[PDB]
Amino acid sequence: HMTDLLASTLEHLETLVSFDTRNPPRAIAAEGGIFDYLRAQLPGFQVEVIDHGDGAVSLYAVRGTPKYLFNVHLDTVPDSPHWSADPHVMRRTEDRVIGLGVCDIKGAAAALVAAANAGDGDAAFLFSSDEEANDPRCIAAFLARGLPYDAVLVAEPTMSEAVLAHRGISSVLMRFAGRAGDPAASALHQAMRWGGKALDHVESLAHARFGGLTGLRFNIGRVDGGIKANMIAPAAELRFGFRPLPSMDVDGLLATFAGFADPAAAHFEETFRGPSLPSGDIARAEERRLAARDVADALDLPIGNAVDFWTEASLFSAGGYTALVYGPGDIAQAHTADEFVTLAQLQRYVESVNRIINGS
Amino acid sequence: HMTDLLASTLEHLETLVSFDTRNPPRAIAAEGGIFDYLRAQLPGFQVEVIDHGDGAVSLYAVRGTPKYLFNVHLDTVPDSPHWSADPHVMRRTEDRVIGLGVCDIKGAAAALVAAANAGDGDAAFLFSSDEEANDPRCIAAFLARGLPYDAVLVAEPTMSEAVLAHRGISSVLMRFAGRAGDPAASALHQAMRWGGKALDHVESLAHARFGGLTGLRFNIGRVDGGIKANMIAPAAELRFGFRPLPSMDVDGLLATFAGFADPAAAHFEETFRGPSLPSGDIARAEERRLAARDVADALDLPIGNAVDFWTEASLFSAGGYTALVYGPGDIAQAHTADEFVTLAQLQRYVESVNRIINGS
Ligand SMILES: [Co+2]
Ligand SMILES: [Co+2]
Repeated sequence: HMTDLLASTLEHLETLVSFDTRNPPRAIAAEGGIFDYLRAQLPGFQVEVIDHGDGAVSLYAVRGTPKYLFNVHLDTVPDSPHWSADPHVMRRTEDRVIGLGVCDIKGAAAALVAAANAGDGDAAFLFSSDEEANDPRCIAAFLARGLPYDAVLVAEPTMSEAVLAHRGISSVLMRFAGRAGDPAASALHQAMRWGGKALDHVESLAHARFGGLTGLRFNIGRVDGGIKANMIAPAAELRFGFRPLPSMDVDGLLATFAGFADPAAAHFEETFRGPSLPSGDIARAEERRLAARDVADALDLPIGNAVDFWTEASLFSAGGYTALVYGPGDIAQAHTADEFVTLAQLQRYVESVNRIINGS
Repeated sequence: HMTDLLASTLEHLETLVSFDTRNPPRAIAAEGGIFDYLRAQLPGFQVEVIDHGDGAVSLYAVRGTPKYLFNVHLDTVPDSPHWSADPHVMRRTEDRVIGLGVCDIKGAAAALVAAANAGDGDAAFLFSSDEEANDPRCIAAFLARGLPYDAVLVAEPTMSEAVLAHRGISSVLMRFAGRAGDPAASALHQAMRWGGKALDHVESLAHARFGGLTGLRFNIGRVDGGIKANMIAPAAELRFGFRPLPSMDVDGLLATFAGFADPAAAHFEETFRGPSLPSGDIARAEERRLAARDVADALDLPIGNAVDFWTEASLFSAGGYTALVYGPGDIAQAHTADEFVTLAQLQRYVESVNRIINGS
């Protein structure tokens, strides 16, 4: 099954995918490349490209006097391991397309561009390029401009359903150092004791709940230290993260985790922190969530369940905007070899945003 | 202070050190090199060189009808990191010599060769080349010959004191694999829980004692797994070891450690196991220890305290020989950058073995 709108989405997507926007290394320039392309695909829009430096670039486009803002990040995660073909050459099958970023989240960008070219309805787009890694600058810079919008829809794969809430996120780098001057002699033994305490604590929060989400997702994703079995390891590196539910005290959680290290870790560095969606006290979280639900209803979008993954909708929400996450595709395909998004998902999403933008 | 005996020891040591006998890679041949050298430095000895393959070579030399056997391994640990000069070029200061293996344990070999060349007293030497790493073959092969000896003195740095007992040793390689089908999803979380149980168990054995040695020395020397902080790690490698006191049930300990993994570790491989010295039931251990003490007294050697490190004296003892560890130098310098042994230690040791071999 094909439609002109879907055909156009696929054409734009093929081009978008061909642009290397992997982050890291986030070698994205304001001039040339993907942004020069988008500049020529937004008829009737007032367009501005802002270079925030080091690959953090934004394209803000406005046509008419839209009440809603669509934000879509253009960077993708790195490719491989195991891609069966060039990640930057979109492939197509009977029911889906394959390519780096087709699911997260260039598919949404392609659909929005298709809609922009299928009618001249009011619309506002904010294409950023730094969502996938550290040192983000785009959204923070945009928020500082204080531009009014009734709501902001941030694109991420949500199976084309409006998501109103999601967990926050924290990533931490820890380094343990042996104390020759002793049960703390080994950095690995220290890491082991720390880990036990951390996991036990996570278990104690298992009953916390929010919109179907339960407990605290916690993960020790990397441990590296030592040389040989019987040689005492003087150093050990450990990286962990957790995804708080809205209203959880993240500052307190981080300090609690840090305090489990005895002696103190030689290094304890939170490399990234993202707020939950919505964020704040439970009362604020529910009020904000309901405001987002009302917007989804107004735009006739099916409401999906809260998700565990993080998105920048959290930033807009913390900034005072009613915000929701909405995009084609399944998060299951995000950051996977031969990443794909179904034509069905692409069609549903493009028809929806075209309706919002150009529909009667 | 200098003596002809010490001067000769130093000359032989300089040569011995110059031969590369690092293990790994244990690139030691029966022909040429260090063994061809020893063949020409043992006057009056019946000499045999046996190639056991892959760098495991032995030189068995006998002069007269000696009652004691001196075993000295000729391989050394690998060099660096941080050596300030060529590890194979022995350096000398006012009170010590520096070089790979001068302390562990070529210094003893040099002294024994010096003694062999300072008199024609009865003596038996067994120079092996595979003590420092896995896949040993020399001692096992020698034991299979069933050659009688009242006692076997195995060289290791013992500050020139006769050591009568030491811990056994075990090294294990573990691999944890995440169970997607779940609290066991992460291999690192599994390793963390395993480690906690293992350390707790070690603590429960803290009161075990033997000749001044207390508890079970246990060590998780290497942990490596995962990629990023928030990505679930499907695999994790862990290497640990422990050093049992004589009479401890090592088989039981190993199974206990293995059982702490829930689910079972994807891989649990004991890469090396060495018996304690002496070994067996407590009664046997004490009887054997006393027999070794009597030999030390007979040879007028000062008795040192039991040690934590492992030696092949354990193998001879398990084979039915009264055995003790005896050698110049401090274990503190073993396997260190700019490894050294004092002239004082060299002098004391060479004078002692010369006395045993050639003395009235
Ligand atoms: Co995304
Ligand atoms: Co040694």
